[PDB]
This record gives sequence, structure tokens and C-alpha cells, in this order.
Amino acid sequence: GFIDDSTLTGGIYYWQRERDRKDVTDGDKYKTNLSHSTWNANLDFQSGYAADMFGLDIAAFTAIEMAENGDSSHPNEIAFSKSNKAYDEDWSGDKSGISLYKAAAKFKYGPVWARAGYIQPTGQTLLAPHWSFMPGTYQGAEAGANFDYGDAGALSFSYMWTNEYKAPWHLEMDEFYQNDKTTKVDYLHSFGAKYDFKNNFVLEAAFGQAEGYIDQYFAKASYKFDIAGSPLTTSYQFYGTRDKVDDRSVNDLYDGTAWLQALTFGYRAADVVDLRLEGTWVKADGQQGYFLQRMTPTYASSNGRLDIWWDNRSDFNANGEKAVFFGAMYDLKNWNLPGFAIGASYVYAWDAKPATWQSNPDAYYDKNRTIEESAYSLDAVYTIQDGRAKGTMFKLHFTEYDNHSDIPSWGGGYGNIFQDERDVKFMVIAPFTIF
Ligand SMILES: CC(=O)N[C@@H]1[C@@H](O)[C@H](O[C@@H]2O[C@H](CO)[C@@H](O[C@@H]3O[C@H](CO)[C@@H](O[C@@H]4O[C@H](CO)[C@@H](O[C@@H]5O[C@H](CO)[C@@H](O)[C@H](O)[C@H]5NC(C)=O)[C@H](O)[C@H]4NC(C)=O)[C@H](O)[C@H]3NC(C)=O)[C@H](O)[C@H]2NC(C)=O)[C@@H](CO)O[C@H]1O
Ligand SMILES: [Mg+2]
Ligand SMILES: [Mg+2]
Repeated sequence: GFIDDSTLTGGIYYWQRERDRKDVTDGDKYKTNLSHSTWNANLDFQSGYAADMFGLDIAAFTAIEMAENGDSSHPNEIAFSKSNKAYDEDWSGDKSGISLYKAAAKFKYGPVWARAGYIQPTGQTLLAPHWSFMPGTYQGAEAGANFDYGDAGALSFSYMWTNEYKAPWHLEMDEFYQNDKTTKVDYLHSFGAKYDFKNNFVLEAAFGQAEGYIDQYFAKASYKFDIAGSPLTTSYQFYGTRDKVDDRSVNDLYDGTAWLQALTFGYRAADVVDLRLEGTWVKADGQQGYFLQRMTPTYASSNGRLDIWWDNRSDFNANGEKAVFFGAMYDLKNWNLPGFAIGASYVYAWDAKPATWQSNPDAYYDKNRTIEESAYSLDAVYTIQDGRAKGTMFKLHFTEYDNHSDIPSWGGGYGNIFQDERDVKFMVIAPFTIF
């Protein structure tokens, strides 16, 4: 029933960050890169289905700046950028505001479903929003279907079409453009599918396009099996992208197909420590020099599905780059501290190459150089177990990041690699239900 199955939920969020980065042009001074305290709050209405076919979802969030040092850079991605539209971004500030982030009619008819309006991708395609506390928002529609074949498996597939987007730090939607920020991309769309064989084997794949510009690929195979009574989870993931501009203009991003391949292992040992072993390998020949899982190249302009996230500041996505991640998350419940967990992680990556050509090379550009990067992070988490504030979570994250070069940040033909950093994030997440 439309009314009786309605839910209204939300949260209060607090984020405080101090990040400094090495300026190898000013004597390696670790300068303030981010320093701010910011609140978010959201309210999210989800209706039931009238006649099990017709529903509505509406949700909004606010960001309130609390503190920000004058030397912190922008946008910090928790407040709103001072620039309301992504393609106007000029990196000059941040501001408070209110954004409508869901506003959609939803539909169901047998095995088919659809949503249209201000939406997040929700099916099997490779479109994705950015996530801060809240998600970004697409203007468009998605429709898909679910077919259950009992023990023989289950098939799901969906299609999404969109012509505008806003990241959670943009108050307004913008259209899509090529790398020059002026040649129009009329839409993004994507089709994908998932087959679950109900034996812990699962296959997923999707294709997407940016109109006139980019073809995007995704595939993933996952498998779980028990060792010592606990599942070892494994997956192989492939992400691919090809452009349609190979004239060596500013819009020519990739030579051939660029891709990112990954293998992941996960295992919970002694029922108390979550372990992660992951590796990635990137090919990205051409002018850009790094792999992007999104189909529009401009920062904040759209996003795409990428199931690999190591929270170690760098993306480890340069041409040629190989990288290995080890993480451990230790639940302290047997010290009688249920809800307390501490963790640590480490990344080492090598063979990172630059763009294979540059139009205005800088002093440090050398087509055949290779470099290395590494990082380690520490994590502490507490979730309130009982009472008024049950589920309220406190998190503390520290990262030390090391560029194994003295190439200045964003330079040398490594357009997505920056210099040594120290990063500390403290966040509080306080969900609530009104009904
Ligand atoms: C609530 C919660 O817990 N949320 C997490 C969420 O944090 C996770 O998402 C991750 O969020 C962080 C944000 O904190 C993301 O970090 C982004 O990552 C970007 C790349 O992935 C990185 O992009 C670079 O940003 C630069 C500006 O800051 C760009 O520089 C500009 O380049 C222009 C190019 O010419 C130039 O003209 C400008 O002059 C230059 N800027 C200047 C001069 O100031 C640069 O181009 C850009 N690179 C790319 C490839 O776009 C961001 O800097 C970085 N920002 C931060 C941290 O502030 C991280 O990427 C997110 N995760 C991903 C990618 O997976 C989320 C993940 O699932 O989990 C949630 O739970
Ligand atoms: Mg972006
Ligand atoms: Mg260094």
C-alpha cells in the first residue's frame, strides 16, 4: 500500500579533516591541503506502491560548514562547492546549502521495474553516483527486470539513460561534455546484467556509452567457498574504456582500449579479523595517462561503477601501474569491546607510467619513465550498541601516502598522481527513522 509501506528516514553527519601535501617546488613543505569541519543532514521519503505498481521517492540533504582554514583547497566534497555546476568549477571555495537528491516516480509490473526523475543508478548497469555521505543524482530513467529460475539461478538486467548529473557537492545539475568542456555529450546510457547461479558463483557485465565519445565496459566474476567453516570470497574484475576521438586533439584521451583489471580475496579469520588481499593492473596508453571508470573525463561530471576502493588516497590507476593492497580489520568483541574495531592497511604499487604523449610537456615529462607509490592507513571504528543512539557510528582514519618520485603534484605526464600526503578524517554518522 502506497501509504502504509511508506518510510521516512535520515541522518546527521559530522566530518572533520586535516590533510597536508608536499610541495616539492617550495622545499617540500607539507602545506595545508584540506582543513574543515562540516555537518550534513538528510531526510529521505520512500513511499509504498499503490496497487503494487506506483510509488514516489523524495529526499534532500543539507551541508553546513563549521570550520575551514584559509589555506584549505576546494571543493572539499562534503560541503557544496561554491560553483553550483561541475563545468563551472573554479576551485575557489565551499559553501552551505540544501540539495534535492532524489525525486522520482517508481513503477512495478510483474518482473519489470522502473524509476524516473532525479535518481541514483540502482540496477545492473555501470553508471554510478559519487558518494560523499550522500550520493550524486542523475536526471533520467532506469528500467530493468528480474527473472528467478529457482535452483537454476536468477537473471537481472537493467538499462539507464541520463542527460544531466550533479555530484553531492554540486547544488545544480550540469550536462555532459568531452574533455574540452564545450563539445556536448548528449546523454550517457548503460545496459548491464547479473546472473546468480545460486552456488555462490555470480557473473556480472555491463556496457555503457557517452554519446559520440566513449564506450565503457565492465565484467566481474565472483565465487565464495568455505575454508575452515568461513567463506573465502574471490573475484576477478575487468573495467574497460575506449574513446571515439583519436585525432590528437584535446578530446583524445586513450589510444586503443584502456582498462583496469583486478583480483580480490577476502577472508574472516578466527571469526574476528576481516582480511583483504587485492591487486590491480592498469593499461592506459594515450594522452590522459590513467584509467577512468566514468564515461566523462571532467572531475565531478559523472561517475561509473568501480568495486575496488582501498581508502589510501591515491587511485593507483596510472598507465601500466600494478598495485597490491593488504587490509586487516580487527573486531575487539573478545576484549569485551563489542562495536569497537581497529584496522590497518598498506598499498605498494609499481610500474606507473605517464601519458604516452603530451601537447605541452613539462620539465619532468619522460615518456619511458616508470615510478612507484605506496601508502598505509590506520582505522578505528566504534558503533553504539544499545540505547537512544543505537547504530550511531564514530570513525577515525589516518593515511600516510608516499609518491616515490619528486615530480610535483599533477605534473610530469602523471595527471592523476599527487605528492606525499598525510590525511586524517574523523566522522560521526547518526541515522534515525521517523517512520
Ligand atoms: C561519507 C563517506 O564515507 N564517503 C566515502 C567516500 O569518501 C568515498 O569516495 C571517495 O571520496 C574521495 C573524496 O574524499 C575521493 O577523492 C577524490 O578523488 C578524485 C579522484 O578519484 C580526486 O580527483 C582530483 O581532484 C583534483 C582537485 O581536487 C583535480 O585537480 C584539478 O585538475 C584539473 C585538471 O586540469 C585542473 O585544471 C585543476 O587546476 C586541478 N585543481 C586545482 C588546481 O585545485 C583532479 O583532476 C582530480 N582527478 C580526477 C581523476 O578527477 C580528488 O582530488 C579527491 N578529492 C578529495 C578527497 O577531496 C575518492 O575518489 C572517492 N572514491 C572513489 C573514487 O572510489 C566512497 C567510495 O566508494 O566511499 C564513501 O563511503
Ligand atoms: Mg569525478
Ligand atoms: Mg615522497
